[PDB]
Amino acid sequence: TDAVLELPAATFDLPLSLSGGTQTTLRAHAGHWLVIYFYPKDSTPGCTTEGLDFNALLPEFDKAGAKILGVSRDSVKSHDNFCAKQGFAFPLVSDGDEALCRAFDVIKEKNMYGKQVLGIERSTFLLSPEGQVVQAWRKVKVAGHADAVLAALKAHAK
Ligand code: NA
Ligand code: NA
Repeated sequence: TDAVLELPAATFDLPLSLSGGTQTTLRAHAGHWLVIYFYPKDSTPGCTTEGLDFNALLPEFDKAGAKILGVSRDSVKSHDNFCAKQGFAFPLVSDGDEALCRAFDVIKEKNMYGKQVLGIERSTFLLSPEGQVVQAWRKVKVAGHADAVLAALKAHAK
């Protein structure tokens, strides 16, 4: 009833490779809020702006007990390099096989170049402490976005 998206049960048990070398799963985040933001490519202008915006708000997300995860299909090494250069203090998921992306339906198609072209669409989601996807943002406008996500989280957490 409060969910805006339904994920396959197996999604919650997928091993998610993180920057820094560990793995997590969505089920492992039970009991707290989780922000999951998908972005198309490490170390590009919009993706860097977005990451830095979430990073600046980390104390506010902490106040609410929430954790953040950024997601792209870049490698663990790429993610480590991106985190170190930018000073990110939250983890990035290396979704190399796009399993997490597909679960959240963020791989979108565009008819371009006389081809059917698939790519990550910038998207963010709020996962409740009980594992429900309760809010979504798709075709994300980076400017103002992290602020909007924080505000929505606060409104939901009540
Ligand atoms: Na970088
Ligand atoms: Na959660």
